Amino acid sequence: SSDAVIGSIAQGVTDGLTDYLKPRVEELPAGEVTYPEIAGLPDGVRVISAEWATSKHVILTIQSAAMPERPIKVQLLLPRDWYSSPNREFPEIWALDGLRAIEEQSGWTIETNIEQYYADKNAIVVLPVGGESSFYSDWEGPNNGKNYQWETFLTQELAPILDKGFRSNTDRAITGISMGGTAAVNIATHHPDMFKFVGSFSGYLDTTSAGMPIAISAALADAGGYDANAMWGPVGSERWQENDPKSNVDKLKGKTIYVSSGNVGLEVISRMTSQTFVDRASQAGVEVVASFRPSGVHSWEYWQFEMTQAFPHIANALGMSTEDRGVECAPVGAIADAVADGAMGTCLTNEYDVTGGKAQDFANGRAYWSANTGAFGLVGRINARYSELGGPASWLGYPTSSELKTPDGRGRFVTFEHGSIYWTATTGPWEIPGDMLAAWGTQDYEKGSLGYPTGAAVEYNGGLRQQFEGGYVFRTSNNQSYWVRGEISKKYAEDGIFAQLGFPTGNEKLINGGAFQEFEKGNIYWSASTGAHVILHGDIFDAWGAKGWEQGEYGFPTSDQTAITAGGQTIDFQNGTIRQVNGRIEESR
Repeated sequence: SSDAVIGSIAQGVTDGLTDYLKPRVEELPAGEVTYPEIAGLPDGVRVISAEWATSKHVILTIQSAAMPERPIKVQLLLPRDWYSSPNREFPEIWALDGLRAIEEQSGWTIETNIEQYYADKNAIVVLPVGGESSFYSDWEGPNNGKNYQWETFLTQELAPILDKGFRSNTDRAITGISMGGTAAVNIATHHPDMFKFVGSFSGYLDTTSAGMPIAISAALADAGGYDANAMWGPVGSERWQENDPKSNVDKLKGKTIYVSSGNVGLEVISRMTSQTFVDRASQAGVEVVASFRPSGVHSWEYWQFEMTQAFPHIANALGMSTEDRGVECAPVGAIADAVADGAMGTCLTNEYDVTGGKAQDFANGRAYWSANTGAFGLVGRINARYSELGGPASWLGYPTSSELKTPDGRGRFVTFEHGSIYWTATTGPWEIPGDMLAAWGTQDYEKGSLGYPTGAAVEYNGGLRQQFEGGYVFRTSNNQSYWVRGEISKKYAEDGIFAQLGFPTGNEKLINGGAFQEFEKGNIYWSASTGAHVILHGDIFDAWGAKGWEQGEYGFPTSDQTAITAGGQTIDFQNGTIRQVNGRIEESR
């Protein structure tokens, strides 16, 4: 896989390698322009104009010394308390775009909800615009009608502007995706005091290792047709070694570092480089937070997800207070769509991996998702039980519904892959295995005598017995499901009765005059008058059979078939008695 992509590139396949990073062409919204005058900037450097898309999203147009030909646009997302605390200073969080960055706007604000995410947070988000393929570096020379001195522009010109003009403390976190991820680490290793945190989302953290250069060239080739020689020079030179994260990792000792990859060619290369990077960090004894986890979200939504995953570590590195951080976590993809009601409340955590898929904590309960089942938010006592069991780790599998109401309006239930959980204020939350559930169904679930489960399916004589309001449901030693109800049920559960009958072979059947149920080794018969009484398979039964059982002369049993002497066995009926004494059937009325 890793070798196959490097291979395709070596065979001259570049076309389409960077398309997965191409953002929508969206123009920033029009706004009130101001002309800030900043004292103490370097020669040639000033802020031409500040346009306010919103009161919290301001676009700077900067006159660069290092890049003078035309101006550089840089988006700021201003902290929550910008106006409410007008004397306060804030930390900087730099969000560097990917290979296919367009001049019109930062990919981050085109393709993600980063505007909304940071709205409630006390930090200045810096989002430099344009610079396709720049890798935010100082190129050896000009190329492809552009001259890139981005590393200088960022560290030597923009950094002062924000420090002087935009109420910034020097405290910075530098992050980015794709070339931005590479750049984030390169720039941090070059200026280790300017940053307290470094973040690479799906970046290329290895530029020197055999075949890496042929890829980085293929990248600049596809991403507008740039020449890597123009950027860092000959394919071995001191400029490549200078811009190779895996080599330089040792220079980031003391810093919070975040590395993500996974979510085709270039993502594969990023996964390898990121792995090599973490490997070399561990060797250097530099702690790094790695994220190679799978996700149901891809590209832009995925990258913004990783941003929110990193933010708590950013906040730690920049020493932001709890009240500064706002709501750190944010729902994405299918869980986000299912939580849109607002029912679940404020999220307490992000999507985290559970066995078959993902789970997310909320104020009011937990949400669950798998590619198969989809996403559902569960609340209250049902959810409290589903958790007690281990959520999708437990035999139930993933939820196939949210909390549903029963037509009697006193019950609530949730459906799962391999069962259901039912709840009432008085019975509690209980899980019924799918097979036992279908059996309970034959009697019409909660609508029938049995009502609601009152406990869990437990070990019963090499089978399962779950108690209900109206009786019990069973899983037989031969893996079938039958239920037992009312007066027959009271009997079946009595001391020593199971010993005689074994598991049911069918459910209760209503007959003229009462009802009966069939068991492995006998039958239970019940009527209003007689009660529930056991008859066993054998001579007495066959004889009673010859005379129409309970419908015929003798009627319903009025006592349990009990043993007398050596082989002696009797059982009373309504209108007679049948024995089998000394091997013989004795039909006495």
